[PDB]
Amino acid sequence: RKTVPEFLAHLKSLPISKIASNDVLTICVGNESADMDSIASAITYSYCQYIYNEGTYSEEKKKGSFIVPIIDIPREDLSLRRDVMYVLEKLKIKEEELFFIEDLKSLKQNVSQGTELNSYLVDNNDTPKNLKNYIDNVVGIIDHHFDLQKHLDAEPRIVKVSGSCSSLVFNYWYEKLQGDREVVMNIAPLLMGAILIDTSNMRRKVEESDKLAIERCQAVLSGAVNEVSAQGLEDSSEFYKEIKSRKNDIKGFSVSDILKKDYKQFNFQGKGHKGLEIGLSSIVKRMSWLFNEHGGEADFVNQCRRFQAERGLDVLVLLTSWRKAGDSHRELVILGDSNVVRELIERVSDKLQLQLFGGNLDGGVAMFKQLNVEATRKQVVPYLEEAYSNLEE
Ligand SMILES: [Mg+2]
Repeated sequence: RKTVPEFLAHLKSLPISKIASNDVLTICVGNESADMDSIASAITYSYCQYIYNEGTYSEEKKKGSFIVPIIDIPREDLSLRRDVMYVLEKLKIKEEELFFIEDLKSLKQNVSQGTELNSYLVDNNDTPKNLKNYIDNVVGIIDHHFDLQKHLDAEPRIVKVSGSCSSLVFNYWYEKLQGDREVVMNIAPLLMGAILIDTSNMRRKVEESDKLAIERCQAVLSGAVNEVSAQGLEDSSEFYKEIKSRKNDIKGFSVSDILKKDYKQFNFQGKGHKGLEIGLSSIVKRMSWLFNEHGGEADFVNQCRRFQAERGLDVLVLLTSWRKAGDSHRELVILGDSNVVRELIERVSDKLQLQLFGGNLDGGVAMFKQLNVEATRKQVVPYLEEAYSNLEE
């Protein structure tokens, strides 16, 4: 049985007609942000399906084509996720063994012309917008984000609370594989990379799914022992510190890089039939740090406006978060048409406890301390959707 890198290399070595079956090519893709969770989840789903299909858990229930895991960014952008690069290096997964947007385009182009391209979704529950023209059918979903209630016939269809999607993927496959210890060993570093970064080392956003996934990994990684030592948890701590420091490291990146490396885009519907195109960048350093590293406030804001225009956005929002002295802090910066941004912010400012520190809503660029440190992009987006629905048009 192949390890994860061996499986990926094997996929790369095959003709596309041996990956597709009866003129269906099946993939598994995460979300447009391509974070640790999206990448770990997609690779894990694809790998577990492969092991399941060739083994004896799937005796008298046959079938089962290969699933190509896709990371939904240009290959070159992987390097902006220094945490992910570290986890892959540790499992000896080479970038040339992975499949990015370019690879998915090559597959679509080189497959026979009547082949359907179907997708499992992990770490999202509707198809990333940029892939809507490539994916014919959604066949299955496992996710932990707000349920959009689409593709209700998907199999599986798991959209449940979880610190990490990777926990849900792992647990689903663990049951189907009857706890196969070799599989657990082979995926645990990648899985733990996602779970630990998502839960800040099992201290935040922890759900029953995460606790169970961690318990299963510990049981395998410890093996038969008389006494459980502190070593396993110490090793998880050192691993977490390595990944966290790297996620927190955006030194040397351009403003464009920083804005695009953890980014999501939406079209909100309002009272007008025209929607609001809005992008949200999640960033790991405070605005003052960003300004100092990028030629000062004015230079930085100009680069933001450039990014906005390039992505065709009515509104660009930056959400920063950091920790110092055991205290969490957040900021929210918004750029867009003065009319719309003032109305949006005025409608969410109480809930997010926003305090202006820069700019002016009448000017279309404004910067706020966000004293509601619990609200992440996952909450900010619904708050802004609700605000936008109340605007006159
Ligand atoms: Mg996730």
